[PDB]
Amino acid sequence: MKDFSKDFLFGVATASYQVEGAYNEDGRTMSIWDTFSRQDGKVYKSHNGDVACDHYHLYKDDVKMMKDLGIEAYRFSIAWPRIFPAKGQYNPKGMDFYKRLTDELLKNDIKPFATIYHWDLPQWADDLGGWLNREIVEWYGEYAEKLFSELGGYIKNWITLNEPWCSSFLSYFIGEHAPGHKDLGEALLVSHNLLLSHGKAVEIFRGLNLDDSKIGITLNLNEVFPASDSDDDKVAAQIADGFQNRWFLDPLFKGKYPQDMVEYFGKYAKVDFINDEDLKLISQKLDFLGVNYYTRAVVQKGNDGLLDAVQIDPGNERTEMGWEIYPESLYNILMRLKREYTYDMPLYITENGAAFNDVVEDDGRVHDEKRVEFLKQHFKEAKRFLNDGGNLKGYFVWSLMDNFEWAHGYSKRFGIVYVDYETEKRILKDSALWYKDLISTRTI
Ligand code: NA
Ligand code: NA
Ligand code: NA
Repeated sequence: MKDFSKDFLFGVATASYQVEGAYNEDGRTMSIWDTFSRQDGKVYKSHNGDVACDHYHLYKDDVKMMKDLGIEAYRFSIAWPRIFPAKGQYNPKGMDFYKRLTDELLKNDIKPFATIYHWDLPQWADDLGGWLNREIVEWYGEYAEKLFSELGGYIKNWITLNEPWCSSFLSYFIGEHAPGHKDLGEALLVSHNLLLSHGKAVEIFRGLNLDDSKIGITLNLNEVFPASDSDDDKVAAQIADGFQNRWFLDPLFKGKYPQDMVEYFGKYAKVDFINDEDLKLISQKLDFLGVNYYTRAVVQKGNDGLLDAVQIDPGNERTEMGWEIYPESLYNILMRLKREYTYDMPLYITENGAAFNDVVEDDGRVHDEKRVEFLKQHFKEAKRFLNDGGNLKGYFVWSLMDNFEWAHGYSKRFGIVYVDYETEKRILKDSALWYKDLISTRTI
């Protein structure tokens, strides 16, 4: 009796700038994150993805590594600056890498899930305004259409955007991520142009009518808890919940922005980008939703720079990210989507994982027992989601290997495989061996 069906997809995930390296090889030009990493202080210790895990050169070994673990699906992102290193200038050599990457995956029985945009916007695009420029909808559409045309016979599962909350609010309001702006109004406009660009790709994808091929989007979602019973903390929680979750779930799946947040934001910034025709493109029917889940937020009333909600530390065990380990919110979010937003639409966990202080023992092993127990606890919640009727199709662990964790640089290790960056040596962590056994047995 299986807890995960034979059709269930046990997978792992990466992103192009986090693992590839070869940042200027074969015609790749800079992305906003190459640029951001070279601005003083914007990435911890001035780390950058010049080399990363060198997955661009080592991909055959990395696919062979995944085969030997039993991995059934691999979620990766395609580097826009590799494909169009300049506006209107296609680079065949860049496509060739994803063609041979994909071919190696298929020969090794691994199903490719390709993320179209995972934050590595071409610098030429940002120099024209980037996501603040409404014309990015066409540039993104042409980019997506090129991928569908050249790879659509071999990649059958497509994700338009990874975590637009990060590309918008974290990049243009908080400013921790590239391009690092700090203007709420720009963040709101960016969030709309991202969703509109996603809708353009979906429209193009449907026009092509490719056989047995599916499209969706990936959202990082949390569950928000008020710190107290008070009405002021409940209001703070509604703000945080709409800030993180509802601002993207409502337009995608209801066809409108959450009206309370339209009202709230409207006291501080312009919200005049909303209109009916844009929202119809944004709310097109998807084949699946990918969920990125890591932690919950406990908020109380106040304002410390962001909005009118202050996140607090409730006092339980956290990862090296400072993120609380709270597995039950994974079930609560999945069930909330089933009840209020996605109904019986296929759902995927496109990212879940944890960063811990991994050390290689003198015998060559990594005993990351905290990561093993982390993943055990969350797969148990996925198993409970399935038992209660949830349409969960797969689970992508973040990450296959230690990589470049954005503004943290290489200081945070998410992999089930350890990477010694001086030698690029890969070392299976105990969590990888645990994952391999979970895939073989399919019971937890
Ligand atoms: Na890189
Ligand atoms: Na740098
Ligand atoms: Na949909």
